[PDB]
Amino acid sequence: LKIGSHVSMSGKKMLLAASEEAVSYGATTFMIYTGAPQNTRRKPIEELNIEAGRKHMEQNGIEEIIIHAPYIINVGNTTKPETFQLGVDFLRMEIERTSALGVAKQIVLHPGAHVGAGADAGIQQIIKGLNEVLTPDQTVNIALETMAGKGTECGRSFEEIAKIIDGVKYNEKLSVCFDTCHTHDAGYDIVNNFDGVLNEFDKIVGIDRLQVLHINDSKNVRGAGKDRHENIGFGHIGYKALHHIVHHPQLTHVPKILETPYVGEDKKDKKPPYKLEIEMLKNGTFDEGLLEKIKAQ
Ligand SMILES: [Zn+2]
Ligand SMILES: [Zn+2]
Ligand SMILES: [Zn+2]
Repeated sequence: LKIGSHVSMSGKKMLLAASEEAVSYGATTFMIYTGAPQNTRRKPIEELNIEAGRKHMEQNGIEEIIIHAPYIINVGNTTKPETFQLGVDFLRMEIERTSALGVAKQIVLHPGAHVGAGADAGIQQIIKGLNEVLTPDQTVNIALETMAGKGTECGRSFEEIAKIIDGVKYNEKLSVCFDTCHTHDAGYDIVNNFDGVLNEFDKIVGIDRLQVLHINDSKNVRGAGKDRHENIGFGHIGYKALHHIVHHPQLTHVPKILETPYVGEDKKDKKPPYKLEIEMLKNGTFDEGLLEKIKAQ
């Protein structure tokens, strides 16, 4: 059960900090941004303390980790040539960083937002951006994230993902990241028919491309397109369904990353749920009082 969470690189520990945090949640994998998620803005490869972080991951059994590219990257942009160009450039640097970790195979990327050009146009730009980024001999894939359909996001259906993959010439370097919150919010019934939804994914996109799993419950109903994550089992997806995904027989080798919200109503401040959530999902039974246990620790 390859399972972990979003963690942080603090600097100057950087990578060592990510790995300690993950270890402290009892995590077997984890996910990092290379930098702040909301900007671009990055320390050189030399300052990521990779040797030390890799040493601590060996010692505590972590073999693979995930990278998520910052979410301001929009290679779907058609009106500001420099935003498109900025995304190509950064992805090129990001592949270099990630490569420079030894042991991240994947960079999660929000495909893009068409921001008024409509999906077709946005998707053609993403193909174009990707075709400018990718090399046939790069050693890390880009994992296109399943999007919730919020605002003008492209990647909101499997058909949109597949369309992007078919567009790019080095598509062997493309994977996908299946986020449970997003797919639910985008209207797929992963609650009483995840097996069906997986089959569809396999037909449209192909299950071998499903290389990252984001395990989030959701604050909103199916189809809401709101991308508001919730703690495991306390949302609209619920424990049975999330548990089923986590332990799915076809997904044993794929790393599961919780991106669930920290806990602490409402003037504090503000505790990570990952340790307890992970163990609850291992235990196979819903802990009605998990939120109150998360608050003390
Ligand atoms: Zn994401
Ligand atoms: Zn996600
Ligand atoms: Zn989300």
